Amino acid sequence: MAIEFDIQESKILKGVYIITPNKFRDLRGEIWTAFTDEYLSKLVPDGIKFKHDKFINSHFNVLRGIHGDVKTYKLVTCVYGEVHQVVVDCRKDSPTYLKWEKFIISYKNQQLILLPPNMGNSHYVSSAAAVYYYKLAYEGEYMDAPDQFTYAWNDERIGIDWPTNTPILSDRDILATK
Amino acid sequence: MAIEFDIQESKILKGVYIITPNKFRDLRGEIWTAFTDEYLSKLVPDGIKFKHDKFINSHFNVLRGIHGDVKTYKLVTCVYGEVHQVVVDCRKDSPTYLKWEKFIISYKNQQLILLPPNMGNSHYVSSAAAVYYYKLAYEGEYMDAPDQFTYAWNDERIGIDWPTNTPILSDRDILATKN
Ligand SMILES: Nc1nc2c(ncn2[C@@H]2O[C@H](COP(=O)(O)OP(=O)(O)O)[C@@H](O)[C@H]2O)c(=O)[nH]1
Ligand SMILES: Nc1nc2c(ncn2[C@@H]2O[C@H](COP(=O)(O)OP(=O)(O)O)[C@@H](O)[C@H]2O)c(=O)[nH]1
Ligand code: NA
Repeated sequence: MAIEFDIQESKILKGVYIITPNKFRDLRGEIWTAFTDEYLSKLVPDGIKFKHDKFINSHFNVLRGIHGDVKTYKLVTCVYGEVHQVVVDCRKDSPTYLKWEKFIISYKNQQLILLPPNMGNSHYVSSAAAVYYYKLAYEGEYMDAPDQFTYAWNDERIGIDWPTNTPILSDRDILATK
Repeated sequence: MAIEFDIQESKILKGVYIITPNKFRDLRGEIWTAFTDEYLSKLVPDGIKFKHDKFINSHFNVLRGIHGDVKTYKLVTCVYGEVHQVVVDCRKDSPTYLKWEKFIISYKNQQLILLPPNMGNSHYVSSAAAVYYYKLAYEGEYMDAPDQFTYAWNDERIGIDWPTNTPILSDRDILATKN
């Protein structure tokens, strides 16, 4: 069995890609490739490389977002449990500014979503716990919270269908709701 | 909170590094960085880039190994559950050829292990289930199972301390024990 990626662009959000890796399944579990440069480099303009891997461990009913920055391409997935992954178009000059798309990523939908910069990254944890993996590609220093923009998870102008009105939020994600 | 790494070289096997990231902890859980080019690329010779990310989900009692190849640098960890990660020195020219070191890796002990080429990689799943993450750095094409070596998980010459006599194995990891 060889390493394969099914790739298609979102039908809702221009420049968002849905990457589906194949998996080797046996008695022991599964092996899969989330990323090679060879297959997924072309999703990102010349010079810009994926150079940064993060794991985010969250409990049930946690919502992180909506976070973006001006320079970071993100490849996001859930490698344990289940997240309602939601991308918002936060490009103010996009014909789909503040449109959104949900990807419910779990054991039975192992997708990686590619966000270009100026997009809203968010996830809600619908499992008991979830491990969120994401690769970042940017030039220069990491955009930490102070260099990032924030929209409210429940911003009326976005209207994301979340499975709860009452998520567990950081102070940053609460401040965005005022 | 700045992204940070504690980097230490094994006391047992020259060229094996133990990487410990810091974690942001809050009401929601934890955020941590497993890898940046800026901090970890200097572990690998100039030229060779980490360019391949893999995930292995395994049941309790699964043992995968001992697998290596002549060109692949690996950065390995467990991002859910718990594994006995065992590194073996399989460099026939090293004075610790067939010496081994164990790391029991979990959220509570988040070590990433850097393996140079010609080293034996293995892990056993001690938890209900485990997600094993590993970055590969290599020149050119992936070394698949035909381009790999395999040492028997229980090879007498290594004598690894495993928490079981009867792990769940692949055909090739079973062959190793009889061949
Ligand atoms: N789809 C996919 N299959 C893989 C990958 N890596 C290995 N395989 C397949 O899984 C099978 C077992 O590979 P092996 O290297 O023996 O696995 P291990 O025993 O878990 O280290 C072989 O057919 C491989 O071709 C991967 O990243 N993606
Ligand atoms: N140690 C460490 N801290 C981080 C990392 N990423 C973010 N942080 C810190 O965690 C906190 C929350 O960051 P934020 O981007 O709002 O996280 P989010 O709400 O999960 O998207 C801030 O204090 C960051 O500095 C990391 O990779 N390692
Ligand atoms: Na034993």
